Amino acid sequence: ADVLTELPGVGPSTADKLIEGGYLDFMKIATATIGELTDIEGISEKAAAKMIMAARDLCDLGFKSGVELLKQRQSVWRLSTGSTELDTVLAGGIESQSVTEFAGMFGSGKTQIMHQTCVNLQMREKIFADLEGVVEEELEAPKAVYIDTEGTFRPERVVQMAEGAGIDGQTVLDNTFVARAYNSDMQMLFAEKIEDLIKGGNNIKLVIIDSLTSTFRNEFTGRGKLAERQQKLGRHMATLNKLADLYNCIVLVTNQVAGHAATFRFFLRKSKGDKRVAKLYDSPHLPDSEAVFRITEKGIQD
Ligand SMILES: Nc1ncnc2c1ncn2[C@@H]1O[C@H](COP(=O)(O)OP(=O)(O)NP(=O)(O)O)[C@@H](O)[C@H]1O
Ligand SMILES: [Mg+2]
Ligand SMILES: [Mg+2]
Repeated sequence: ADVLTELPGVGPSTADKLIEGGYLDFMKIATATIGELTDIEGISEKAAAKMIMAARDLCDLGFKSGVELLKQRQSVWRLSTGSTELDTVLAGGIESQSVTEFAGMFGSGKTQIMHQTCVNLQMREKIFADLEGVVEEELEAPKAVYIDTEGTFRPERVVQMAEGAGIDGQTVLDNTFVARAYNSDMQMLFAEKIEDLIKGGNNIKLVIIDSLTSTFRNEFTGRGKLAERQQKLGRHMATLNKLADLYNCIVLVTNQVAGHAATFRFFLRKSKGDKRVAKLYDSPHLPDSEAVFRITEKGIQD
């Protein structure tokens, strides 16, 4: 919560050094390590360790039980994919505070789904949030971040899907940030820079990395230095998982295939005609199931 001066032991000066260093929220200080904190101007370990321990207090990061376990879960909001069967398989839609992956072969529809989610994010009938754990002012003016890795982002497809949904295409475009990444370094940097958008008043609620693995697969072709690949990709994933937890946003990624973390995993396959099949083969509380949907001029439906 923006007002760092409330942090016992933290004055206006210290606080200044903080907001600069990237800490503007209590949670980010509470979940920080003495290292990443002392790496700032004049912040000693005693001062670093103390505020850190104090931020945890403010946020009440302790042991929870009984009904309190159900409260933490109500903070997770979901987004509709546009498909009824798909949302039912996700028990609502795509979850915030998690990374969900859509893997599949060429033309299976991974990119189409990413575009649709930017459109649905701008319609509150598409957003399913529990009011007991998500105050609507937190969902106000939601913005998306689309890190394009192959250059497949299509402004016209979003406008078309927006028409199909019954809203203004230009509106979706105004509330969507697109960053073209030409390599793994750029992909990773863009993801670390999302914190800057939020510091700039932008309520980033949807982060898309399309695709998550093509650059890594391009820069580490030799299956000898396959360990350096997993290490770099491993850091990228922790950054993504952390920003989904900290800013209560959903993280969406695509993967082309013919291993890395992610809480929900789907296999997408072409079927007859405009039909498609999405199979959930991995999640912590949902069973493996399949969903049939279509891709059309309107976008994703059924
Ligand atoms: N405007 C549109 N109207 C109807 N169908 C469309 C439209 N745009 C794209 N499609 C369909 O979407 C399919 C391709 O979707 P796409 O999301 O790009 O696949 P993909 O998973 O991203 N594969 P890849 O690009 O190799 O990573 C096409 O082959 C079209 O049939
Ligand atoms: Mg999470
Ligand atoms: Mg694609």
